[PDB]
Amino acid sequence: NRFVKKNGQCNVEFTNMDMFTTCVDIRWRYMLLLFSLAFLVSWLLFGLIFWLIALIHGDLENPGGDDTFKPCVLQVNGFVAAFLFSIETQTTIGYGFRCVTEECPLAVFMVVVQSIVGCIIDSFMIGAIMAKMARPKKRAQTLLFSHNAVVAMRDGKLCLMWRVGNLRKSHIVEAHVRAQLIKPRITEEGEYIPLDQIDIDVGFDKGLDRIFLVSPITILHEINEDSPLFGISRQDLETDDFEIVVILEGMVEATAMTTQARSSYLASEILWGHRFEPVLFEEKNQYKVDYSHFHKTYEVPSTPRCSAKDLVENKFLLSNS
Amino acid sequence: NRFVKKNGQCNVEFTNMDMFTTCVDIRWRYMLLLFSLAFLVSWLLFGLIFWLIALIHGDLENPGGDDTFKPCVLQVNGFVAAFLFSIETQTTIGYGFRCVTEECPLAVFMVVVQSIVGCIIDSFMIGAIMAKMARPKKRAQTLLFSHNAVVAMRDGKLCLMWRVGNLRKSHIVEAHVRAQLIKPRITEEGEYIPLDQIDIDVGFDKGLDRIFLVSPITILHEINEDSPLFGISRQDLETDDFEIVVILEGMVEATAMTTQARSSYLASEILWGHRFEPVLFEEKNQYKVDYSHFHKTYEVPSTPRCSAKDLVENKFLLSNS
Amino acid sequence: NRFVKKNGQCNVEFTNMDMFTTCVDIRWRYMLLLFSLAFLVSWLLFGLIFWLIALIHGDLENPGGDDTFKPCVLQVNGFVAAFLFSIETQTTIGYGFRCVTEECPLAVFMVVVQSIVGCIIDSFMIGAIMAKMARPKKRAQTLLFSHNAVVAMRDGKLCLMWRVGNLRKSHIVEAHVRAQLIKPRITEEGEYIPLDQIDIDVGFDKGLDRIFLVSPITILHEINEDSPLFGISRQDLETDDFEIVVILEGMVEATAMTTQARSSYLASEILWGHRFEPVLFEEKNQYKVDYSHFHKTYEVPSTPRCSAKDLVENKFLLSNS
Amino acid sequence: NRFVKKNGQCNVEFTNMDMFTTCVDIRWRYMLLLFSLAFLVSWLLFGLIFWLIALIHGDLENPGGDDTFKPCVLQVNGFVAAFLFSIETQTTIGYGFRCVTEECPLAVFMVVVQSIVGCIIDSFMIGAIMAKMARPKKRAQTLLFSHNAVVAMRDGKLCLMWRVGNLRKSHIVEAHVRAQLIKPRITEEGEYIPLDQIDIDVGFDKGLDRIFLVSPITILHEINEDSPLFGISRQDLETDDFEIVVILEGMVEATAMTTQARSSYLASEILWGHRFEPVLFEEKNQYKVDYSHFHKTYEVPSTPRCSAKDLVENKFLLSNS
Ligand SMILES: [K+]
Ligand SMILES: [K+]
Ligand SMILES: [K+]
Ligand SMILES: [K+]
Ligand SMILES: [K+]
Repeated sequence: NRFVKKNGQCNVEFTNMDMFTTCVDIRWRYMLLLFSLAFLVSWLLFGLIFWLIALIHGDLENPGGDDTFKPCVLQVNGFVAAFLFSIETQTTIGYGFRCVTEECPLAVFMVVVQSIVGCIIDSFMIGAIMAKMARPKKRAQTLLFSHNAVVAMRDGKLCLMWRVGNLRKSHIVEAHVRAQLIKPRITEEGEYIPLDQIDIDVGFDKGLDRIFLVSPITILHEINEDSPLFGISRQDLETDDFEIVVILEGMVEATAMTTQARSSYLASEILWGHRFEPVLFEEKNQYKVDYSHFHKTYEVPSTPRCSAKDLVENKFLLSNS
Repeated sequence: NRFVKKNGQCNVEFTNMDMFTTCVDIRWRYMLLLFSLAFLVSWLLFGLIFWLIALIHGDLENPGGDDTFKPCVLQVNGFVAAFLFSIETQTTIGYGFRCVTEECPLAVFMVVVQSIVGCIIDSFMIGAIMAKMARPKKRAQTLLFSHNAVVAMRDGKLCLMWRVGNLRKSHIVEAHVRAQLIKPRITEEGEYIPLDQIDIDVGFDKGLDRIFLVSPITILHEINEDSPLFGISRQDLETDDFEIVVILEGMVEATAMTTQARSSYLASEILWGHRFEPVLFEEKNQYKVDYSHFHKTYEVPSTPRCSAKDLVENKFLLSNS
Repeated sequence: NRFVKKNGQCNVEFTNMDMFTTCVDIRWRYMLLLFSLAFLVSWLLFGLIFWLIALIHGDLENPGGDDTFKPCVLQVNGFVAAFLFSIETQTTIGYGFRCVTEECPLAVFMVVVQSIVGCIIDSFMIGAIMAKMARPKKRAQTLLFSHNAVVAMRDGKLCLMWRVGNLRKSHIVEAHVRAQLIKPRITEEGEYIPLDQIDIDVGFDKGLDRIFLVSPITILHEINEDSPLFGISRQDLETDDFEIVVILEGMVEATAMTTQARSSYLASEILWGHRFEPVLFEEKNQYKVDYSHFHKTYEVPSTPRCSAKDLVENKFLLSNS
Repeated sequence: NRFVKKNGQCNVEFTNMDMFTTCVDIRWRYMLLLFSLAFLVSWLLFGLIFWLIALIHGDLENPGGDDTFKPCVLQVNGFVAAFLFSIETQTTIGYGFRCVTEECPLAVFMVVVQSIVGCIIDSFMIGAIMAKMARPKKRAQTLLFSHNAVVAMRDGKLCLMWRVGNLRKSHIVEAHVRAQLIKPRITEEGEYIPLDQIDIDVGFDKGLDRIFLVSPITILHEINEDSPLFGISRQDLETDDFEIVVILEGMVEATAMTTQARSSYLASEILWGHRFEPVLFEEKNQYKVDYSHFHKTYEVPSTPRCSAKDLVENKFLLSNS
């Protein structure tokens, strides 16, 4: 049956799966004690200003008032009272017991200022709880690489192969693969390149490195005359000091951000003479992906143990002589 | 007249169209009962703390006060009264009947704490109603694929064709197409590739797969020596077990996100010997797109019923012998 | 001197320049009357509920209370009073004159519900004033195309040319150009392609279509054997029914979004035998771009009036015979 | 050991490192005095409306009320009192001393209007402190270019080289390089191209310009027959008027935005006959990058002082004659 329904839907089911720009991530909760501190500080500073005004205006001795004396802010009889009035103005609770009167222009202007400072102070709380909220970093790896690489024979050509799989049902827009052999080398003119990176060809010049990754796929690398692996047999493999790196970039629909899945294979991790265990089976009227066979291989004794470079050289005599 | 005005505007009119990172989409409205619950819980817990303080401080028996006794919070005569005071502090309504006094440092600090917890609690409500708001998933498909593929003859070459159309007036930035024949196959060395994906060439090596999709366009695939369709005649078509997948990626101006429109054609869905009904007509001084002829085809009996592989082989004798 | 300082800075100065997913752009201000209406409605509905409770509980006749009778909400003596209490609870002003008492569990729960509905109602106001704010559509065109195309002779090759310029000092990341001749044509097998789009080659196979657009640049299109313009002389130009479209895609640093600048040239708009007036002059120790010469051309009478197809055919005899 | 752990983690340690759309960036803090002004203005205008109502309704002479006279808003005895009531309604503090009564439908409707205007006014404060917060411009350069370019001999080919390094541990998704020689030139038909940009080949046609930039990398440019540097010897270098520009675009994981790192090299800045000092050393069981040797070169006297064009011409005689 269908692999892709007439509307894009993919017919597969997965199974058996296991300045202050640094403020955005200013911390985990050191930001919450930072804000709760921003409050306390402005609440105290203003509680102090109002207490100073109540001190000098002579209110502390006639907090309620007379027909002759009107306080700046009613009921500010001390600092705990001044502190509370301050809090009540900013939080905008304003219980009302402590209340500004129209007596001191200073107190009025102080209430006007604490209202703006207060509105600004928490318009930022929503801006920080916005950065540190709408922008994490531990995006769970949705892409998966086989544990080992395999060199076997496909369609008469000797290739290095490795698997890639989408752990999610979500797609990867404009996805492509890359590989490269990393080993230290000395140039002709005698020069030391510590860790030289050499491209491993997986299809770039024909666009074949562009993949449509629904169910897991096996990535191929034909080992030919132009390969940094051309002259490597199975024995050479259990001795060499090289490492192959594998990348899979693309646009991940889920995290909706351009991704770069990576992984590696040391010569000691690539299994020669093997093949991957299928993972896609058709359960009739729908396909399934037994994600348990993902890293599973299996011997193929009919696989040449010599290098691709020699495999070809020999072919000539048995065609020539 | 003009197809593209001197300022980009396109001269066409369309007609007849039919951790908690999972919190972002934590639900539909199970989040609203989640918040309305976050409230109720903090309102009750604090109402309890204040009621405990009013219990131990001996206020429940003298809620208003004397010249000798001052409660921690005036008018907390019970738990419903304690509950209300709690609510009033956080919501910041503070009617004022229930009011903190400057007596118990504990009660003062409790009001200071409930104000911060409260401000934090709803700074997050705006952060969640922000994720689940500024990031959906049912983005309406703006791209459209013809219902069937067609194999006919254009400019002396035999090609597989299919249509694509932009359902919106909005453009698709950097848009390109891809196709690929999906069928199971056994390799030379005898190996089972369940669902092998084989690229169908639509112009990648010349950049011709890059499209400027205003009015619908017909995508062509010349069936040549290098095609996975090279040896398929019309009869073979009513028997084969293959499926062709079609992708159209690009940057959609509307959803302003990289898209991947898909679709499929089973051998049984591609109409041999046909051609698409035009959809673009010039109503003089402006072009129109009768989107009703989108999936409409029409027979072309002068179309070869043999495969492209044979069509070419024959050409030699009638040129040779 | 330097065109690009050692740190990226570019040494040029410009002168003489002239479901409800549709809710995001739900309107201009029909959204503000939408919210101010959302308020009024919930304020009235609740004012009604509280007035109903005050009606049935018998408060309307004893709004203040006795030592024997306690209202649900003090001072609700009518509907205007009930309306106000409702408003005061949601806005969270709570002047205090109208105040909930701990008498009716219904009234308490009604205040609890109006507080949550109210907090939700305006957490959305910030979410809508967020969509319709952080996502417009009239992004001012920052890219500019010359008014006319020009066909002249450069380095011995006959080319079609047109200008492109960045109206801003900001750069265009990964910018590339494209052109294509749009004209209706009938295929060999006699088929009508209304508006056929034919790629005009500007350097894709060598990557030369990739541009680093600081000061304006002249885009070239060598008219060769492979051009849809190969057989067009100056006379043919004052008769043909073709139109050339020009695109310039890339990532615009300013609008930080993938862009697609467009434009067009009808045969009647491309000036044969011309050349663009320079726009870049070095005012010593800094470069300037007189953006007034942008669309200015100038005759070059030594320019062949015949087509590129003929220009080449002739070259043979005067090299041959 | 490993350069890339089996899960993507990279085994390297760095050391020794030194309309109103313009409102988004409407300013630094001229926006805060803009808002604090938006407040003051609406607070004053409404304080005026309420004072006008209290004037005409005759309240200023009976602010508290009688059993015969009920004010529109209790306690508005002047403009400072009217001003305060206004502030208290919008901020939603509502101390309660100044309170609306159900007498004047006008005053009620005025409180209803100031509540909506007020809620709108600061829903925007969160929208502006959102633009100017979640979108800066001084993104710290994370990419680094060597101070000088070097022309030396690698693997028998004469190349122009320069270094690039990631100043962060974070990766660069889909990263590629570009270079181009910028010099003024006069065309064959005699035409003045002020500052002509000529591509310097760094591997585009094989995809070798695509880099996986972990530890710093040396970018190569083989100077061959096709190079705009083919005919330049060391002497010519201390005379020429050319400048080479270098770009490194890619997707930077940190700023999560498409980047374009730039830099330049005047003929006088490219050191002939040199080589870069290594920067990658293996401290056993982990690699290190001594970022202090980044711009450090060193003479290689065995380096040809003649141009690549001549170096090749000579090779013929000593192979020929
Ligand atoms: K309040
Ligand atoms: K109050
Ligand atoms: K190519
Ligand atoms: K309030
Ligand atoms: K209040």
